[PDB]
Amino acid sequence: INENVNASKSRIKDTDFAKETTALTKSQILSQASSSVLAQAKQAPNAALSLLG
Amino acid sequence: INENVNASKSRIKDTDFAKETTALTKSQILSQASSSVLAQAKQAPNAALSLLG
Repeated sequence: INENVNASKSRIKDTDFAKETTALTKSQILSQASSSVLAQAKQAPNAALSLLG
Repeated sequence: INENVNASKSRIKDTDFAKETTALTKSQILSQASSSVLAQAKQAPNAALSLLG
């Protein structure tokens, strides 16, 4: 019983390193994506300075 | 909500630099035009001095 119960807690609490590592990378990528696009946007207002006489 | 709200406040309170910069130019052009006409007008009465005085 101890074995099957230990097995059960694992299927509920234990982390699937494979799936989690995949997510950790996925998040890091989307983070880099946001960082770059944010920098692209932070420079957008500069456009005014140009059309500004 | 905050975003859409900031977006809305912009569509009403912020300045569309493009349109405004165009307007400032037109205003300046009209001003330089008016000044030119005005100077020609300031000398209009001089015509009398041609007919003696």
